Amino acid sequence: TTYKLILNLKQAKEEAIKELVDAATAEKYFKLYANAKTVEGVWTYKDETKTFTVTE
Repeated sequence: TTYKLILNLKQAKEEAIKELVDAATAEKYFKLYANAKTVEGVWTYKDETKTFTVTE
């Protein structure tokens, strides 16, 4: 399923979309992205269509 992730920094809005199979793996990829691309703060997941929200 298509996984969506959006990061909201203090001065850098970054958002993208990545397809995966499950959330466990998504969390692996999605988290690795938010942790590498930007910072990893709060984590709000959406059960509407596999969406990940993290800001710091």
